[PDB]
Amino acid sequence: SFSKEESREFMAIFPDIVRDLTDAGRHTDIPEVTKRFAKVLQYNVPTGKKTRGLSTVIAYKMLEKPENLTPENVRLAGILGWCVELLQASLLIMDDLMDRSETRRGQPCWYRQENVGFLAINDCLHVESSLYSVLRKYFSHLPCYVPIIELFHDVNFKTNMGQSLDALCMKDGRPILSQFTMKRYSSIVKYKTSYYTFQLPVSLGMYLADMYDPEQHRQAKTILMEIGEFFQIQDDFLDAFGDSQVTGKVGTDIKEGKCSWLAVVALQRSNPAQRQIMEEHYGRPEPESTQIIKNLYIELGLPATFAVYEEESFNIIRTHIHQISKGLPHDLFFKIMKKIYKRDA
Amino acid sequence: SFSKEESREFMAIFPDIVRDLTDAGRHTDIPEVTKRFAKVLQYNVPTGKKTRGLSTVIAYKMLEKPENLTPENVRLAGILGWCVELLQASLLIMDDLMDRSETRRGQPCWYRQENVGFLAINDCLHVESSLYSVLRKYFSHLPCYVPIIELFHDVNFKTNMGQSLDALCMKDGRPILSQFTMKRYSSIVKYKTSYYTFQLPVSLGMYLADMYDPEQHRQAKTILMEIGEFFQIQDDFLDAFGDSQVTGKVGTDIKEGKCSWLAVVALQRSNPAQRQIMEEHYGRPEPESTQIIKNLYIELGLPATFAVYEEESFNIIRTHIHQISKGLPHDLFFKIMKKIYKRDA
Ligand SMILES: O=P(O)(O)C(O)(Cn1ccnc1)P(=O)(O)O
Ligand SMILES: O=P(O)(O)C(O)(Cn1ccnc1)P(=O)(O)O
Ligand SMILES: C=C(C)CCOP(=O)(O)OP(=O)(O)O
Ligand SMILES: C=C(C)CCOP(=O)(O)OP(=O)(O)O
Ligand SMILES: [Mg+2]
Ligand SMILES: [Mg+2]
Ligand SMILES: [Mg+2]
Ligand SMILES: [Mg+2]
Ligand SMILES: [Mg+2]
Ligand SMILES: [Mg+2]
Repeated sequence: SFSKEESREFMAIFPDIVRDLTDAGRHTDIPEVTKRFAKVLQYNVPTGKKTRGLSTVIAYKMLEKPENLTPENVRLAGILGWCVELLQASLLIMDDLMDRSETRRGQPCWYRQENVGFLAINDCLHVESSLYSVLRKYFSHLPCYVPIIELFHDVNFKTNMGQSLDALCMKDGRPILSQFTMKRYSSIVKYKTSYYTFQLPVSLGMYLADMYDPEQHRQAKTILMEIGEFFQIQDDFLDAFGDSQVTGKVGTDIKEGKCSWLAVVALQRSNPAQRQIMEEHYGRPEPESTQIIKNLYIELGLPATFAVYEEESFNIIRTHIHQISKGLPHDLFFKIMKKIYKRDA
Repeated sequence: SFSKEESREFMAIFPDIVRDLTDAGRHTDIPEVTKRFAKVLQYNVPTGKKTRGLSTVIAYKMLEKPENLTPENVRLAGILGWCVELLQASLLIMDDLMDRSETRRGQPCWYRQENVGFLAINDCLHVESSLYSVLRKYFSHLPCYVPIIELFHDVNFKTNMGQSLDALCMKDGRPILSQFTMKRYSSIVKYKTSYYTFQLPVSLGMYLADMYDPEQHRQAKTILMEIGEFFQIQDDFLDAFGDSQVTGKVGTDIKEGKCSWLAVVALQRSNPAQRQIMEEHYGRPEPESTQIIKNLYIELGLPATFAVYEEESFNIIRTHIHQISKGLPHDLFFKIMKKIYKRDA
């Protein structure tokens, strides 16, 4: 899975989605806006790695009865995966505005383009609303239609709650370091990342396979939230220690005063002098201050701590998969974990 | 219609909407965020005129069979009206960021308030998503559920297209005055205002009354698009000439270079010297340029021009209402026009 041919099949759907949203004989009185929206979609939607959309297809293929897999049902699963990518695209447009970011996917953040600015808020809302038009076109005659619409709206609401908890790291221009606990961290990640990134693809595949039992969705959730916590911890590590040419994004968490995994572990490990460095220099726009924090992270050994976590967490999650209900395919969870951890074994 | 008793009935539902979204035994691990969202709702949702929500109820009462007007079905119509008010609240949060506005509904705009700022961007999305949670709680077992959610999806998408066309007034910091025609103006207002403000309340009332005839919906739409353009022309007059203590908002259209009705009519009426004033001073950040344009609008007699237009258009719209058939109650459309004609807020 996550093969070159699966990517080919998935990518082939995107031009049809753009046609559905911008050139299907609708809104023929406002071609200026529809032609612009095609450019919004081209810049912002297909420019990532598509792990969430591809995972929606893989989940469906592993949950559906083999006999029921047809080219037509697999294409439906691919359309659902593009609906997840429309949600991702929307969330990153708004996130980059909120985080004052420079680059995304190796190009300027959308809001930084000429004649965009705060119009990016509208483009964010427009890209998310688009997915419900796609759902109506392709799924309106199936039993899974309403549960899928409701899952997208509920996951959006949850993601908004997580984005708000993430944003509340700062008050009056200074970080609330005494509240930067691992408990707070885990709550932020659950809501701002794990539901939409990991739960949504798998629950979509379950619904398209006519699996409505809330206990099956809950058994999946326990594993998927553990994978999501690693995924966001890795993101946080790379914000400070990654190469922006490889990640496609310039880090901002130290300047923005975020309750990142690095900040939480730094506060756990700091002696009183190091805690005073955090108090003085964390969450400041001055470049000296951001470099002083990075130097503290190096002094505290946080890169080795992250490398240990990447190894240990893989093995803990693999053990937990073994304990999932016999009713769910254990190999779906192993495949997701292997892709996220960039391991074949 | 728009009576004290109808207002009391409608406001009585608001505390239950807040409870539904923030205190219904959900998300009990993140009370910081749920308590803050209760404040977001309190500030941003209920302090406007509530004409859209009240119109949803009036439409339902005038479309349903009298024998079916139970406490419970009238309450459902009020809940649908609050869902339109949630959509409105979401749009205004974003709009005030995009328009760089100072006040809304008599208070500083949400994004300007202490420790809000760019958090207002997530709050806008969160308020929008919340209306679908309310629809799910109350409507999910009723035949109107899918038509209602599909209508909200479609109206959202159309509103985003209008907000985009509205924003394309300026390119590289100068207004595209050669393109400020009445044809452009009518297209902008149809999409950014008329669908969500007038079509949505009346179509919701129809759906709750189990009225699905595509031809009845189309005849209501035709008149409601005329009403929406009239209403937006009034809004544009208030931006330049309203009393901000009565309207609750300080105008920005001249500074933001908007294709307002006043700008379109100023370009139609201007001599060559007056056109050069528009070219030089429209859509500038400098207070002195905006005052030059306001003074041009005064000298052109745009207040009296608006007054004559509003009276002429009220009479044309009422002539068109008299021509409505398809079993639609003329008095619903007359009551909407009576409520807005000659408004100062
Ligand atoms: O660090 P963030 O949460 O802002 C991020 O991971 C985006 N995001 C937003 C919600 N969940 C994740 P990115 O580093 O891509 O800017
Ligand atoms: O003039 P706008 O369109 O920005 C406005 O009417 C808001 N709006 C946004 C879309 N439709 C209407 P407001 O004057 O309330 O700021
Ligand atoms: C939740 C996080 C870490 C946001 C970035 O997600 P990805 O790294 O999957 O981004 P794209 O491939 O879509 O660019
Ligand atoms: C579409 C428009 C003109 C936006 C403002 O609507 P209202 O003037 O109805 O504002 P509130 O009563 O909701 O504050
Ligand atoms: Mg970010
Ligand atoms: Mg962020
Ligand atoms: Mg990050
Ligand atoms: Mg505005
Ligand atoms: Mg506006
Ligand atoms: Mg206005």
